[PDB]
Amino acid sequence: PFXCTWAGCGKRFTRSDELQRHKRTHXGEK
Ligand SMILES: [Zn+2]
Repeated sequence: PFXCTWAGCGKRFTRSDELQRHKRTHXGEK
């Protein structure tokens, strides 16, 4: 799976593109 390895985070998604959806809350430019 694809896991969000963000500081203070750690969520796992079966789609790199829900992963990149979630990564939304951390990211602005990306
Ligand atoms: Zn995250």
